[PDB]
Amino acid sequence: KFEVLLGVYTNAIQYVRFLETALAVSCVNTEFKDLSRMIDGKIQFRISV
Amino acid sequence: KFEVLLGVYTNAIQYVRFLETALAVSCVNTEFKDLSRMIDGKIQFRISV
Repeated sequence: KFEVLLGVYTNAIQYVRFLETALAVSCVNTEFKDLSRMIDGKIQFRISV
Repeated sequence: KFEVLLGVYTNAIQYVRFLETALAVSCVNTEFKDLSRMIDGKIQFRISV
């Protein structure tokens, strides 16, 4: 008996981008090429009550 | 190395007027009234059923 194979198939490793999904409504994005030189990001509010 | 200031924000105070809200439906206003010109003005109502 000759053992005939019928094809070597593979899983399609799909690209999944974070901006591609709709989870990126729950944040806004910003490309930062040197994030690791930041040690401490500080934001500030002022509430005139 | 740096600490980053990611901006700073404040609120805008709502300039609500008594005429801007609908409570002025309940009360008729005046052009003016400079007080202490009357202590008791004694506006008197002469109705007749």
